[PDB]
Amino acid sequence: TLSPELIARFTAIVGDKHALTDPLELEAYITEERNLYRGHSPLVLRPGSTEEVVAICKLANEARVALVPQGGNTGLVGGQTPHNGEVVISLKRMDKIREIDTSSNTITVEAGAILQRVQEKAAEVDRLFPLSLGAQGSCTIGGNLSTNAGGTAALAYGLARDMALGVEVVLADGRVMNLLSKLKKDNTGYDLRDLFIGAEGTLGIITAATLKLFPKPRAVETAFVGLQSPDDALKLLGIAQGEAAGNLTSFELIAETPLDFSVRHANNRDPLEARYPWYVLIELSSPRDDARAALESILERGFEDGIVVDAAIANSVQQQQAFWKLREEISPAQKPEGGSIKHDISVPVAAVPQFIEQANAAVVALIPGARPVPFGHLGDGNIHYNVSQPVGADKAEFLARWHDVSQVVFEVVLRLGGSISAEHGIGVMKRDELAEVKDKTAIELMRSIKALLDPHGIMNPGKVV
Amino acid sequence: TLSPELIARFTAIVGDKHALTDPLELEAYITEERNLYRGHSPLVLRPGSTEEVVAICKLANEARVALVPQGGNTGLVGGQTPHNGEVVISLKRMDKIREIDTSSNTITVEAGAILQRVQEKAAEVDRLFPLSLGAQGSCTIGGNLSTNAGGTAALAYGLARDMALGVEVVLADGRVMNLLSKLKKDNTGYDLRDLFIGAEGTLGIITAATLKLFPKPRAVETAFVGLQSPDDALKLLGIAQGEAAGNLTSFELIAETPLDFSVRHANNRDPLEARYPWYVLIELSSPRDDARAALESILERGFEDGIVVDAAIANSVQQQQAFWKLREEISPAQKPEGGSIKHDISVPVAAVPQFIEQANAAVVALIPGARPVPFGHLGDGNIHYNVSQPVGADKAEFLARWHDVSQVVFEVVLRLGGSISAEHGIGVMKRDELAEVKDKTAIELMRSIKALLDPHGIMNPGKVV
Ligand SMILES: Cc1cc2nc3c(=O)[nH]c(=O)nc-3n(C[C@H](O)[C@H](O)[C@H](O)COP(=O)(O)OP(=O)(O)OC[C@H]3O[C@@H](n4cnc5c(N)ncnc54)[C@H](O)[C@@H]3O)c2cc1C
Ligand SMILES: Cc1cc2nc3c(=O)[nH]c(=O)nc-3n(C[C@H](O)[C@H](O)[C@H](O)COP(=O)(O)OP(=O)(O)OC[C@H]3O[C@@H](n4cnc5c(N)ncnc54)[C@H](O)[C@@H]3O)c2cc1C
Repeated sequence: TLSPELIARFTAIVGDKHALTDPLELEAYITEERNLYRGHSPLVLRPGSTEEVVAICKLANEARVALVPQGGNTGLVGGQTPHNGEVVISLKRMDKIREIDTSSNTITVEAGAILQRVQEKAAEVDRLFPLSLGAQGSCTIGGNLSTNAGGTAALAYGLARDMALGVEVVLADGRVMNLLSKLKKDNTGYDLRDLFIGAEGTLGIITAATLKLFPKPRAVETAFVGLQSPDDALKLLGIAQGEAAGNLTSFELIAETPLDFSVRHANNRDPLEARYPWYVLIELSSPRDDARAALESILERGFEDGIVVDAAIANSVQQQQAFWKLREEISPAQKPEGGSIKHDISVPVAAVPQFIEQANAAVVALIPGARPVPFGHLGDGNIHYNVSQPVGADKAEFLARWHDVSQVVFEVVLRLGGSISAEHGIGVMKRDELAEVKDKTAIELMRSIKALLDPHGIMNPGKVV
Repeated sequence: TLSPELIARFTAIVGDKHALTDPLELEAYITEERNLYRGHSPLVLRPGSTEEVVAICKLANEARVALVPQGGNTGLVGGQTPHNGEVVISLKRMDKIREIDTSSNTITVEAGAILQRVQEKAAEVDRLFPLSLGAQGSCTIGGNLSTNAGGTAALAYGLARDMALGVEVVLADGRVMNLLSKLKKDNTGYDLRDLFIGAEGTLGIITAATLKLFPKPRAVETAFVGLQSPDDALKLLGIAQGEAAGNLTSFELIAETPLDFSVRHANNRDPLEARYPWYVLIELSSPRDDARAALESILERGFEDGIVVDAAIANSVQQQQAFWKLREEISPAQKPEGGSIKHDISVPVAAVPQFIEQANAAVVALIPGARPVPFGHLGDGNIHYNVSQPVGADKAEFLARWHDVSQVVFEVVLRLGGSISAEHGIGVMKRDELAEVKDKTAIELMRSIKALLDPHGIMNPGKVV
């Protein structure tokens, strides 16, 4: 394990109050929210500056001590978990918002800033930080950038990658690469920024970043739509895109089952008079007061084309929140319904109906009575493809089929040109599957860059590659 | 020079009709239209497939023959020019449009596809390819991605980088990295795509790419605005951004002098009743017919705030084209007015007024009577900062001060946090200056990545780093 000498020296760098070794305090860092993996660590460091992160890395690199960068600890692939006596480097104390430029429309923040607080400050100066996500209350900017987080609004605003203008990164050997910048155009050499975004802390530690700010929309309009098939929803998407372009900030495809779960278990209101096999939750966000006219125009063309069967446009803020509460509570609504085998994948937008149809048939053939629970962002091709246990089956016995379900789901994903990890990343969970599916040259380069940036293998080893 | 043996072997790969060695034929590849540099080469190859590009690279790598990738040959920093007997690898024959997916909104094209033809193909299927430059008719996709080209509408659509979904690249050692993808979400390993975008052919040869398609706007409105200062133009931008958001497709800042040249030397109509020291050419694009109301609302806030002095909204297509012709012809209208020291830089949007003010003063201090000709994309901070000679001065004596003007211009850029190369890139011209201004660690990594991807130094050597 880690020697007293090294513990003492790391402790001195950050101050003993910010150097945890007591198992009761370590408990919050060695495990995560979903209880997927349970790791072990002899030390958690909570540095308060890049200077301290540098001191930490130089020592770790010299003593061959493995480090695991961690932000909000909401990652779902064991990327931020110390599985093998590694020292955790939490960035929660580096949470300062350094500068907000409303003319350049930028915001500079430390890695540990909580996504929700950045959104709040953006809002306080009549601006929007559009990266909206599920774990907003506790996930951090450093985490968002390292995993390349993306949300429901991705179709309009892009991913974390699209939000970044600059980053400050400390490497394994202690060097600092400061590429903080407020520039929208800058073609001065290779793009190193994007290499760390999505790196899951395997190439270095992000200590700060400069992000884009956007205009705050003046009008937001929402609607629930009842349709017969995912294919009809895809035609509606075509209409929405052509009629709203950048103002279309949500287009969610929800199957009857997930909606039914949210209604019966999360105390939510069924939005339409009758039940439909498929639903779409559509939202428009505009700088002018013309969002409702666009929505109505989209719904009109959909009625005319016979793809929309019924629709309910929200008439108040309470009713909008009611619509979203239903969507946001699908996840927890699954728990009382039994075992759930979860997968977050993506395919070309055109291939979403094929994916659903193909996955469903394969999954039900594997486990008769299994209940697919699909819902997602049809506009960026990311579907949460979950399967709930057959009514009355044993939970433990059903969850044991996870891997068998993965094989089947991934074969459909791969034949459709999709991705085995759309948002969450690779970390430790999908490390093996990455080597099997990724382009051979691409994978060789990743290993070569890893070896170059972390020759001694102390920067979050055993993850991604 | 290059041996007959090797010339014969390269010739055999592509076929002798696509292997040029006659000096009259080489002339078009060893020099660019703006006579900045004049190189030399013993051979130009025009391969017709990725397989041939692989064959060329393997042979070049074995024999240690340097290669210079080239597309449209419109780059302005000497990147595509062979300065040392290198073999030119033109991609002009690989110009196939492979697939147009209007549901996924993607388009897969070969590296040699002319930008303008891609724009036209997108239009044929009621879609838009928003990347738009001045060399459109000659520049290729491979060129655009390699230089990370951007243009007038960057503030709304982004740069070439923002257009890219996947790329196919051939490395110096012949390996093919196929990252062609239609996926909008894919967190599967490191982002290698963006490493090559902006690499200027120094890290491999891009042979194909998957790009995004956008909705075709239904309405386009344009106005020419007269203001008293760049600072007032910046306040107007804030108003335009808040009121139009993503529908603001052009916000140009034009000083009186360039507008004066365009009117007097390009036969363009002066768009306003009186003359103003500063002008803004603003354009809005919308999927609905609400563009004119947004523009009129923008200009109304401008008049009320006292920042807009006069404004003319184009009332016909002929009038819109008249406005754009004036702006697009500022570049050639400088020629008859004497020597022109040109710089294409960027600073944070908030700093544009400070940059213009500071650069003008320093340039006039350097060369009394020199006439600054500044114009550009205020929304992304990219100013074409050119200086025309003093009236009556000697053209040669003036152009001899290019370097002196650069020292001064860059000092203003660097103190404001800007870039010495906003669009064109580094290539050979700014290779030494990059090493002086870029972050020290960043430059170390670029050299290590270069050494890793091109160990024998055959991939466009002596450029970028
Ligand atoms: C309820 C819930 C909803 C979620 N919804 C979404 C969603 O909608 N979209 C989505 O993309 N994800 C979602 N996630 C997962 C998402 O990846 C994480 O929530 C988030 O991106 C990680 O942020 P974090 O601060 O928790 O990072 P952590 O969990 O601490 O770390 C995640 C990875 O980033 C690395 N890392 C963290 N900080 C740094 C740093 N500063 N420098 C270098 N590496 C670092 C870690 O080493 C690890 O590899 C959700 C998770 C939960 C529990
Ligand atoms: C009149 C005029 C207006 C211009 N306006 C703009 C503008 O508004 N915005 C802007 O950004 N630029 C502008 N440019 C310059 C711009 O960079 C080029 O026009 C364009 O991006 C290069 O395309 P190309 O096909 O001609 O590439 P080339 O000039 O042939 O090559 C440029 C660089 O890319 C590399 N390269 C080319 N093809 C490949 C390949 N497939 N694989 C790997 N490397 C490759 C070359 O080695 C070289 O380093 C302008 C140029 C002119 C003459």
